[PDB]
Amino acid sequence: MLRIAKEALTFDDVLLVPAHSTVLPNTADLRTRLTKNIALNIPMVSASMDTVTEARLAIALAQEGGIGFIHKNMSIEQQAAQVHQVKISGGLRVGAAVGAAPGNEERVKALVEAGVDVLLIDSSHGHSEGVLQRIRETRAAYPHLEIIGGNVATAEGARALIEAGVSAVKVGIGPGSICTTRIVTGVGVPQITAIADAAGVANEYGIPVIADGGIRFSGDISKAIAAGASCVMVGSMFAGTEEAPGEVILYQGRSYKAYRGMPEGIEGRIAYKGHLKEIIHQQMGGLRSCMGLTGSATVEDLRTKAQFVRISGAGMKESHVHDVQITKEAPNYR
Amino acid sequence: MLRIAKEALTFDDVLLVPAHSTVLPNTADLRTRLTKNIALNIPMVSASMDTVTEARLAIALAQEGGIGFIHKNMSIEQQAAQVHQVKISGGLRVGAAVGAAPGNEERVKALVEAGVDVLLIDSSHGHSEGVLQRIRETRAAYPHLEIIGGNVATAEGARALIEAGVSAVKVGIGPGSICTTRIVTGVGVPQITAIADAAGVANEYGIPVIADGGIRFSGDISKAIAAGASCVMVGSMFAGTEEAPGEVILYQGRSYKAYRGMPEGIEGRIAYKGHLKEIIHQQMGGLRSCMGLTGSATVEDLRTKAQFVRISGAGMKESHVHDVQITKEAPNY
Amino acid sequence: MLRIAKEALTFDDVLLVPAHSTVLPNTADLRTRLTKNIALNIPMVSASMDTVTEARLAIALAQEGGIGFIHKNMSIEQQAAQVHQVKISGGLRVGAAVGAAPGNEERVKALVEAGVDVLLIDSSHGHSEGVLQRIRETRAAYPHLEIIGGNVATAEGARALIEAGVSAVKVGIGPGSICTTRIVTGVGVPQITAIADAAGVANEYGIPVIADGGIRFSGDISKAIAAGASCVMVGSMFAGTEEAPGEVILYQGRSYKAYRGMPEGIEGRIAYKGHLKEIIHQQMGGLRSCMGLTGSATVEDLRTKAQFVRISGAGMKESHVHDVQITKEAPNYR
Amino acid sequence: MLRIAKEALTFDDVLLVPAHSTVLPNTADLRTRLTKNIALNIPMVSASMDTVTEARLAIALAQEGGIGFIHKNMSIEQQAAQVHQVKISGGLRVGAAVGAAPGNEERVKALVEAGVDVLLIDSSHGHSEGVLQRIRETRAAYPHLEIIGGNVATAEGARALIEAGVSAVKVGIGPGSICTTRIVTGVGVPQITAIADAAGVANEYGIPVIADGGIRFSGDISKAIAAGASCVMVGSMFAGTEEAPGEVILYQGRSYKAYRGMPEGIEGRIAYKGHLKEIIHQQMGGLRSCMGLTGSATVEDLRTKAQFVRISGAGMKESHVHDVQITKEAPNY
Ligand SMILES: O=c1[nH]cnc2c1ncn2[C@@H]1O[C@H](COP(=O)(O)O)[C@@H](O)[C@H]1O
Ligand SMILES: O=c1[nH]cnc2c1ncn2[C@@H]1O[C@H](COP(=O)(O)O)[C@@H](O)[C@H]1O
Ligand SMILES: O=c1[nH]cnc2c1ncn2[C@@H]1O[C@H](COP(=O)(O)O)[C@@H](O)[C@H]1O
Ligand SMILES: O=c1[nH]cnc2c1ncn2[C@@H]1O[C@H](COP(=O)(O)O)[C@@H](O)[C@H]1O
Ligand SMILES: [K+]
Ligand SMILES: [K+]
Ligand SMILES: [K+]
Ligand SMILES: [K+]
Repeated sequence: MLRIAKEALTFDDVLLVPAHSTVLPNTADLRTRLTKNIALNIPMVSASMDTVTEARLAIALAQEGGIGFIHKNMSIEQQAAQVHQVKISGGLRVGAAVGAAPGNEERVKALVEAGVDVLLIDSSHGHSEGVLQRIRETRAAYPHLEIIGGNVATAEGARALIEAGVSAVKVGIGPGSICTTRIVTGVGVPQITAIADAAGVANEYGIPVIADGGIRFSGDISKAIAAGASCVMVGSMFAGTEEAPGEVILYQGRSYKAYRGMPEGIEGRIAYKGHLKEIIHQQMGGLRSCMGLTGSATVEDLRTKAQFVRISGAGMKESHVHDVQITKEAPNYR
Repeated sequence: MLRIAKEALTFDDVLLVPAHSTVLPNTADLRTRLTKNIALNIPMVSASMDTVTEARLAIALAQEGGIGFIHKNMSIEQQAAQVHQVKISGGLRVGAAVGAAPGNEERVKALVEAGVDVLLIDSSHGHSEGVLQRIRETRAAYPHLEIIGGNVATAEGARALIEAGVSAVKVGIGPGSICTTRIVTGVGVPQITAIADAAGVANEYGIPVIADGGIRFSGDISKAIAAGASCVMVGSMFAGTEEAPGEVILYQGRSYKAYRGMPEGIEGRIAYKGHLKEIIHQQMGGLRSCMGLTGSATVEDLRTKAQFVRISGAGMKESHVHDVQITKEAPNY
Repeated sequence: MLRIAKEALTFDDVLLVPAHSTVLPNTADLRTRLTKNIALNIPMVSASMDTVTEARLAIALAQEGGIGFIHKNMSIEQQAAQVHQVKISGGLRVGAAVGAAPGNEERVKALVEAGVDVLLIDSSHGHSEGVLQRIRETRAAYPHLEIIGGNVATAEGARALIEAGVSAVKVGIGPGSICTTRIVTGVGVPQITAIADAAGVANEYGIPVIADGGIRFSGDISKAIAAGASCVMVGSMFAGTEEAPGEVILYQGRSYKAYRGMPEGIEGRIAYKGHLKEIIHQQMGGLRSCMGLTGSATVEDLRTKAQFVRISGAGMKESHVHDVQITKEAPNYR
Repeated sequence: MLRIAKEALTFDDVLLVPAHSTVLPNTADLRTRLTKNIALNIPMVSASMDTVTEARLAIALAQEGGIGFIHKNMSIEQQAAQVHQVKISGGLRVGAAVGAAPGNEERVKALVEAGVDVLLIDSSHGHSEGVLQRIRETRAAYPHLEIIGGNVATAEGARALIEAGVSAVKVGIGPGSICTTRIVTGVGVPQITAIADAAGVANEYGIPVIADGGIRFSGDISKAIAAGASCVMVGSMFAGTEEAPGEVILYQGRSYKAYRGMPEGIEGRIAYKGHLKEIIHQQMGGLRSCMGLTGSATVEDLRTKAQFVRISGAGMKESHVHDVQITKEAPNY
């Protein structure tokens, strides 16, 4: 007998159910929490990747209300340099990622000295004991430092991270656009199910959930939040924008930037997205519209009370633009 | 736990079932009702888009048993003129759309005295309080004016419209060919499920339900009605036609005409499909072949008696043309 | 509330379950019944279409053990000519189709005089009273003439046809390769479900079921039979073969023939299939192999006792050839 | 009523679940068992196809912790030689395939005295009486010769093989890359469901189950084991390699090697993928990253403890690379 735990759903398997509303899209409140002690003005944080977030993007993102995470594919000093560099740009908040393996001891130390607002312990498997123990050791050394652990996709995995002492649980095993983990390993959980399962446990402790990977459209943000996420960590959305690392590549007619997986990942190309400020404006414009459609005055309104309906592939095809030859693609329909 | 109401279906997810029939397709009674007090000879109405419905198409559709809704992005005086043109063009019935911004009753006032019959207030969210409020005022300000409210996609949504005072409930959240609302916001319900949910409530009041969007062929029209809609509204299906606004466009051997949605949508190319009279006969022809298959004498029967079956992805490929390479295309395909 | 009757399946939704076997493929018995009083050596009959079955194909098919149906898109005399022409080729059996509308009165008369072995009353809707009454009128005039009615896809539709006096019920509303009925009307039932539902009623009366339309591979034959069909009516399989009407068309590199729908249908092109004899050999070679895999000594063994399993689109993709670039396509994998 | 046993699933229908882990990928114990009395260092064996396994690939796979099965379309004397070559090539274990025609024990006799360890009788129908009979005779004629029987895809099918006297049950009816059996006959069961059904029976006898076909990546290997297979058999994954029979082929900028099935199949092109040693490290690497995710210390745990989740079509697209355009391809992708 096959040991099937359950059925699992991702973003294209569901739609948000429209409801009675006393909220205008321009009156929606996008304020939320990144950690238990850290609040964001917009529910967006950047991925800690060499092709996504350095000091330049982290500033532009923080100016819009989010938080950038400095990747760890550089020297400690350089990483510490960028944090302070971000910190001295109008009192901006900034996170910094580290490895879960021993050796990040003084890297964390310097970042704390560099005045990092939230530490991210990064791993492919947040439910591994080696990762759990690094959180415990890190928590004791800095009793009130905000720390984010991951990644997981299960309730106990979320539960295990919480007693380790995390301030927020990051959800996502496989849904990364440049990720092949689910293919190469055969292990993974469709992101919508991943969020809700972790949301079920994190809610007990009042600990925020970060949905990480898989977001491709602005409507995906609304679904991740409605699944239980406090905010979303994205890469393919910030890959392309001017502020992100890497130069623009003109290829076979159009502009591109490099977007690679930090083999589980790949090295790819992604459409240049101009200035970050417009991207967030476009992205948060869909959420606000969604919050208007579902009567969600706040993010907590959407995160806790919004309803779903399950759809087929035929339903998703109906959701997309269909049976017409597009002549002017919208900037948000890239 | 993830809050899933239920699984929702649309056109390609289902098929209708042939029953014992005493109805020949040509004899079938296609007559139905747009609103509480407005009948139609065919269950087809046109979308209030500036690339679909103005006077000519409205007149054409009305001179075939339907009704058109003149779009609203004009001068207030232009839309009244367009309405009037249809009215003097053979005493045809006509509708027109308005919004709900800080100031719209002026346009509403001008339209009624243009001889307009049914007022449409097409919104991207029919269940919003502002729309619900703007509907109550208009009904209070115009007690005998037939009012169409929408769009909604739930059972509870249609209830509000009806209790707000609408004469008809319009259904559709993100299924339109040009629509990106579901992609941009993540919000929406598959049309057929959306149709059935609103109808189930609206039938008890005796209020007609209108299917707005998602119709690609005449088969969809049949399914939309069988799910509970008293009539359907189309955009792409009527777009591109001669009577539809815009010159013909020549593009790489193929002929087209523009089609723009009213950022919640995009602009694209739709194929040129001759005079509107020719389209309707084919679309009603397929509908007639449906009623003949179902043994449905009138629209009401198909709407209330016809049964569906749920199909799979393979079942939808078996439905379309397969194996063979199309050498001589069919008018409706 | 939406009035959904049930879920319906077609050929690609299922697979036959392999079982214990004491049968070799070359020892499988393909003998079956077309009507209650007519037995076939192979469970195949041709479609009564102008691009499929005239006198030439009907002979070649009958020589292999099947029965051809002369289409009615010709004069009565010409149609009567072809039947006799087929009849005088070694005592071959032959069917002939007619319309359900009044006016086929003497066409049937001549065909009966022409010595047709089985009459087919053809209609898009076998469950229509006008069609039912033509069977009743036809049955009385020729009390023991073998008559086939259709098309239906439901149990009562099969039941209604039976009391009308049919000798066999033909199943299939929409699955035709050149058919667009399900698209244009929105009415139809996936063929696997269509057969079984009709099989449930026809079994009560010992009346054979003819599965009509949708067969694309030899494995589809086995599924139709296992669904409850006594035999299958095919068009796209006999379209292309040398014996079928129409000449060979060389187009953009390869050979073709015309295959059109008798608007509900379309006019198309289909790959030239050489001699019919080889096609049947290839087609009946898959059935025999199937009957070996499922321990089916007879067709009744497969038709009554064979099991199914439901599969996904992922399962069907696994069933096909995958993840390799075919360099030599098999004649039966056209 | 249509006789549907149950819904059956394969690799792309499911995914594995990450559990609490005290297993680093590099520490993971990949050791398993081919048969009742034959162990393997890795759970990989090669298909007995003339475009996959002869002496060189067998030696290579055996010198990496696996075993090869020399195909049978040779002279009886050639296959014995090929077996012997592997045997003297470092005392490696080796298998070989035979049929069941009117006369095969001669080949069977020649193979055993070539030093062969496990006899394979690969059939297109393991549950046929002739195969079941030919298995009983061989076990009677060779009581201590390890016998592999198959292929089957049901629970009741594996029971017969075990009761007939096989040392291992091989599973697979139509899932192979080159296989057209399911298309030609309509008969077959999706591999993962097929794996679980045979295993559920074979585990009670303590008999190993082998997964034969359907493996495209290392992730499939993990799923096949978790469903109950003690090891997997691959054809395309090892085909094309240097040690695999055939010259390299140059075709339109890309390099290949031939791959023919043994009309139940076809012939095609598979990509060139370097020395076999390089393939296995990547395929076992992904498997190691799986066990590390699942917290599985040994193959048995993954085989008996790991849980699955059922995914949809969208869930399978989220798994693969999406959105991004691949600029630098990964070895395992
Ligand atoms: O190599 C890696 N190991 C583990 N996770 C990765 C790696 N590279 C990218 N990711 C994940 O993929 C996400 C980005 O995917 P995207 O937002 O869908 O394009 C990141 O935020 C990480 O969670
Ligand atoms: O730009 C837009 N955004 C979202 N929905 C639209 C837009 N324009 C038209 N619609 C809807 O789509 C319907 C027409 O869709 P169609 O019949 O499938 O082409 C209209 O009647 C409106 O309800
Ligand atoms: O125009 C028609 N009206 C009704 N059924 C048709 C028509 N043309 C073809 N068919 C059906 O389609 C079948 C052939 O489809 P095929 O075997 O799948 O290619 C025929 O045997 C008929 O049952
Ligand atoms: O030509 C054939 N017809 C049917 N099955 C085959 C044929 N050749 C190989 N197989 C099966 O397919 C397996 C290999 O499939 P693969 O690992 O997916 O490429 C073999 O071990 C056999 O079980
Ligand atoms: K849409
Ligand atoms: K069809
Ligand atoms: K296959
Ligand atoms: K992925």
